[PDB]
Amino acid sequence: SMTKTWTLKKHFVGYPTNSDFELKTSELPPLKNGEVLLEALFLTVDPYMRVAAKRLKEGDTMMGQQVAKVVESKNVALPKGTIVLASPGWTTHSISDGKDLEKLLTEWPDTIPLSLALGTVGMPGLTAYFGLLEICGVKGGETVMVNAAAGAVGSVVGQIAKLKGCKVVGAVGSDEKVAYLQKLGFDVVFNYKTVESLEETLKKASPDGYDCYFDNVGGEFSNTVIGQMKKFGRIAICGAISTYNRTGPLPPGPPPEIVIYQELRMEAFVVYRWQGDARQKALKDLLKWVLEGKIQYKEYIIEGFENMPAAFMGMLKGDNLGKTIVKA
Amino acid sequence: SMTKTWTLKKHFVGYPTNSDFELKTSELPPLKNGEVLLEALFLTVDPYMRVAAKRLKEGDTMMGQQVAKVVESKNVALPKGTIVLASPGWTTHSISDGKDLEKLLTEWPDTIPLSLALGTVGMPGLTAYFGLLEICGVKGGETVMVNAAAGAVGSVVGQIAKLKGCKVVGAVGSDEKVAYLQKLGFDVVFNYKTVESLEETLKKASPDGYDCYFDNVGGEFSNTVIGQMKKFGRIAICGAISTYNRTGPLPPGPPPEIVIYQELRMEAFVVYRWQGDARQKALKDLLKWVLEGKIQYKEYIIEGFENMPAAFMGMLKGDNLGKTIVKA
Ligand SMILES: [Cl-]
Ligand SMILES: [Cl-]
Ligand SMILES: [Cl-]
Ligand SMILES: [Cl-]
Ligand SMILES: [Cl-]
Ligand SMILES: [Cl-]
Ligand SMILES: [Cl-]
Ligand SMILES: [Cl-]
Ligand SMILES: [Cl-]
Ligand SMILES: [Cl-]
Repeated sequence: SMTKTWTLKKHFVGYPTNSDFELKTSELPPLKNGEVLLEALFLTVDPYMRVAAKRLKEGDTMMGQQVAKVVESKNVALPKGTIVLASPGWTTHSISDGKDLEKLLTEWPDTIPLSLALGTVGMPGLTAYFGLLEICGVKGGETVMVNAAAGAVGSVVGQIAKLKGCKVVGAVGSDEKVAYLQKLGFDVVFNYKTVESLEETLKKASPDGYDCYFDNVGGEFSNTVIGQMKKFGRIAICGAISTYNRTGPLPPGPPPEIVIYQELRMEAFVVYRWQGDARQKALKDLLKWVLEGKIQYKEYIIEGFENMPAAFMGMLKGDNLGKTIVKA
Repeated sequence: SMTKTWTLKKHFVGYPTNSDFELKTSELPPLKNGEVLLEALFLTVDPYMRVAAKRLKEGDTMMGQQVAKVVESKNVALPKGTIVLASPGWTTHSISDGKDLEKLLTEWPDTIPLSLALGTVGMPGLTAYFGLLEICGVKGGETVMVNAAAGAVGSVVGQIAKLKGCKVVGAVGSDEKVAYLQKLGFDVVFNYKTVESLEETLKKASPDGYDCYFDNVGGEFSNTVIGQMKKFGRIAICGAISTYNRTGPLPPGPPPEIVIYQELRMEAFVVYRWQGDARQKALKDLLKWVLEGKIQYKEYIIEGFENMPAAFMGMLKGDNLGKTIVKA
């Protein structure tokens, strides 16, 4: 029994590079009672991994989630054939004792792709859902600003806000991505890389200002948004992608007189806070809404486990339209 | 009747200097029916005036609150001799229609100075009260970080926090202020100017982190504190005084990966949000606590209305121990 695994050969300095990763082949032990051998079917790459990777030692396996098939079982809860979510990292095969795994929703249809369990009806959809519904606390009627809005979190956020009856303003890094989010029914979408002035564009997009800001990117982009927040505006801090790969100091912060005069609430959050019933209800909603056509999905599938570092690097550069997913 | 008024001659570049202010003498109109003539007894200077003054046109009067006596009345609610809070700016005499004024508390004793109405039992005490009890929402048993902690706002925050059963860690700018706050019963107090490393002082002062941070200073000081916040820690953003007089770009914002990881809540506030009964219950709670000795106060009184800019500059530059009042 053999496995292939991507390790961190070297801590990243700015953007990752091929030389910071190393593929190692390895013999997997035999199964003890209560254990299963899992075969990776679909592996995800996500922005957080740029950040989570600083917590690793050189030689450690890259963290990450997958959809795996149980190929060998000594666990009666999980027979051969069973499909599960698992986070053994960037690895083709892994041994699990059962207790770190998740079967899919019972009601899960054959008419949707299994890899949605890693996207829209998985962790990024849950991030959108809870960030928007619990942290921004949108009610309906509100004007929501969402950035990295063609990203896996962003695009779900906007689609949930539309079906709660909000105006949604979305910012995007490419013109393919602009067209895509207009198909999905966002009120105003623009390419931030091409606009002459973010300030003027955001002003023309909601002259009123923004009730809510779902922030994925941070930096000077967020400083500009903060200057057009309505009084008692709410900000959900989900990520700061524009900062993860920097080589210098952080940009200036939110201009503090504006934050104070406007009495803003900013609250940061991580998806994993919500477990139990709250989480299962959220998943079931994301499933409902997908099947009703209220949330549309798109995937960028890269064939082959050899191509994972490239998938990650591509996603980080903004090269891909859809959730990046490696088939394997 | 004449008045003297301090105007903004020139917009401040970094700190103010004397030449940015101009004293003018002006004749006042006779009173119409329902109006009163106010003579200033005590005027305040406050950090926010540095920020607010950026919104003035040159020639404009400096903004600010005072304790004033009604010396001429055509208003039956406000007979000669009545003491009021008023905000005509930095002027010795002004005219009111009476509807923008505030009489002192009914139960206001002779055994305290009138000028506490501009400080501890006034705007800065209210700032502390609501920032701490509503925004930080301290319940008791929590460790509170307060900066500019021997200032008008910070010293009250610390004393209310003590009396609600919190550990209080205060940062201060002089060793006289360190001494003073230790007499007031703060748990840890230090001089942020003398300490070798802020990071390490905060780490020894609360090994377990900070539940709440009442933030008056902002900038790099705050970035260091954020690195020490407990998970789900609460920041009340009240001011950012370290930035008001700063001549360059703003310093690096708070490090987003830590904010997100710790799921921090930051909320900005202005005192004038709380009005009506809530505001009155707070003024009565503050005055009660003063009489009981649970809140001590220190004033730095400066004689003469012509000394008001120097007073302001001395306040901004950390010159003084106690609330800066001009008699006036
Ligand atoms: Cl078993
Ligand atoms: Cl099988
Ligand atoms: Cl995007
Ligand atoms: Cl963007
Ligand atoms: Cl993605
Ligand atoms: Cl009258
Ligand atoms: Cl009189
Ligand atoms: Cl300080
Ligand atoms: Cl101080
Ligand atoms: Cl003061």
